[PDB]
Parts: sequence; C-alpha cells; structure tokens
Amino acid sequence: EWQENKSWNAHFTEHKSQGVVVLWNENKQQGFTNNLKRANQAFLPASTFKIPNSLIALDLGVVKDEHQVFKWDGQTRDIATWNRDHNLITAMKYSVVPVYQEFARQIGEARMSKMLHAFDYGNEDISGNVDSFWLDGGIRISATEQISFLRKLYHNKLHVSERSQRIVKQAMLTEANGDYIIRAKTGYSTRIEPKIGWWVGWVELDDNVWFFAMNMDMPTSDGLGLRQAITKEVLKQEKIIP
Ligand SMILES: O=C(O)c1cccc(-c2ccccc2F)c1
Repeated sequence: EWQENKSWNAHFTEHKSQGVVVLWNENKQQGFTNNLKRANQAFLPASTFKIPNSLIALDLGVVKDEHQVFKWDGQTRDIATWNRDHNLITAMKYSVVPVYQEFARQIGEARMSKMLHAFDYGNEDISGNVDSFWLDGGIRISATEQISFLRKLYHNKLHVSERSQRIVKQAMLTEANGDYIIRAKTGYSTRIEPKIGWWVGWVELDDNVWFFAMNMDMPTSDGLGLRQAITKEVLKQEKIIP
C-alpha cells in the first residue's frame, strides 16, 4: 500500500533543504513517499488551513458565495496584495490571513471545533486564539492526514453541503492546461519551530487523480518558490505530468 523511495531525498538535499513529498494514486489506492517518518509528523497547517476554514464559513453562511466582497479594513500591512478588497477566490490566491481571521471570529470556537472533528482534520485541536490557532496554536496535521482530508473533499464526502465543497475546489484552482489540472493550497509556517512550507492538493488527469502533500524546511522566505517547483519536478520524474 505504501512504498518509501529514499532516493527522492535528492530533490530536497540538492537545495540544501530537507522535506517530504507524499503521493497517492487514487485509481490504484497506493501511496509513495521519500520519508515515511516525516510523512506522519504533524506540523502547523498555517495557510493550508484556509481549505477547511473556507468550507466551514460557506456552510454556516458566514460567506454567502465566491463573489462576496470582503472590504479591506484600512490597516496597512507589509503584504501589498493584502491592502485591497478580496473575494473568496482572491483571498485564497493571495493567502490573505486577515480575511480568514475574521471568518474564524464569526465561526466561533464552538462551531470551529465541532466541524474540525466532523472533518477528522489533523489533531482537531483549536487550542489557542480563535483568530490565529492555525498559525501559533495547538492544531497540527501531517502530510498523510492532509491527503486523507483532501480525498474526502474531492469525493464530496465531507460533512458539509456539496455546494460548499464545489466552491472551495473552485477556489483551489491553481493551474490548468491541456495535460492536467492542479487544485492546491500553499502554506508557510514561521511562528513555531521548525519553520516550514507546505503545498497540498491534487492533479487531475483524463483517467486518474494523484493527490499530493509536501512540506519542507523554510528557514527564510527566499525558498518559498521551491514548494511548487520541487513537487512538480517529482510529478514529472514519476511521469504523472509531462
Ligand atoms: O507564498 C505565498 O503565497 C505568500 C502569500 C502571502 C504572504 C507570504 C509571505 C511571504 C514572506 C513573508 C511573509 C509572508 F506571509 C507568502
């Protein structure tokens, strides 16, 4: 069911880094990784939490649809793309933390905890501040656990409406061409050691789907582009994408 290929570590060590990539072949129900131990180690989800947060906000009516405008609160932040109005699509695309912090405040502790348990999401622990627990609270999730959650979303099997799941999968759209579609979400965790980057999602082909979840050491922001680049290089090596 699971195969470990330690030779794939070169994808990370060649960049003076360390990390894990986990792949899941949906048709064959088989998984692959470079490091079984790190594949099951739990990290802060950081901005990958925008996936469950979006689902919960939509299903509770906190967000009406993907067109609703969330007005900039007028506070200048150091990320230029955050100093503007957003909807669900652009908030996901630019990982706009302050929009999702307001989502969480409106969801509230009780409903957030209840829904993460219903999702079987990570350690299901929202200890910390309701508007930042996915950045510096007690919640943790592993790469393998990300795969399990994403598979439920793909199949519309999460305990929210089909509509809510379709809208979030639209918002996850990252790349599409004549060969494949990628729906995914990046993450960047800096408030608790070790600092890491995430990329989780899946690749749609004509006749199969490959789920993926990766994290890697991220001592500075200079390496953030390696999250997608390394993953796509693994996918190409495995002849999943051209
Ligand atoms: O990688 C991203 O999509 C992304 C989106 C928003 C902010 C950031 C970021 C970059 C450097 C330092 C702190 C940060 F939050 C990264």
